[PDB]
Amino acid sequence: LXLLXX
Repeated sequence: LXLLXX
């Protein structure tokens, strides 16, 4: 998710 994993 963007700048957090997926």
